[PDB]
Amino acid sequence: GPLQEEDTFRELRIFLRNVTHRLAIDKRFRVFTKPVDPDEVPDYVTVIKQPMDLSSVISKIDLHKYLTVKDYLRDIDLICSNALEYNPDRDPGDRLIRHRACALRDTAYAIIKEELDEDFEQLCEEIQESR
Repeated sequence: GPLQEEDTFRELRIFLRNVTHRLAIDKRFRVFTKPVDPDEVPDYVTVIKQPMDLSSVISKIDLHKYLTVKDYLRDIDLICSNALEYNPDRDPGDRLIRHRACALRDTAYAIIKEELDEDFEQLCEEIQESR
């Protein structure tokens, strides 16, 4: 019973680790693989209320914080929305970060759309809703 449910969440974790690995090895996304350095960017922690990066995503998968795909994608979305907030200007440095941050998001959504069975996603939801 709960043994079947544990199997479902373990499969979700394996799937999410694989998606996240494919994001993290993409050279476009290197700046999103680690948390910000407070020395390099002192005001980041004050401007961005919910910092998120791919190392933190891996930590949360292993802590069992993602019981659904939607919960995982909320944090992926945070990676892109944080970059849009922190680097909003027209200069090429800001535009490049925004372009990469939301290509990361788009790539994650596209992998899930192509490879995640919708019925598996739905089962994760209905298990979590019964908790």
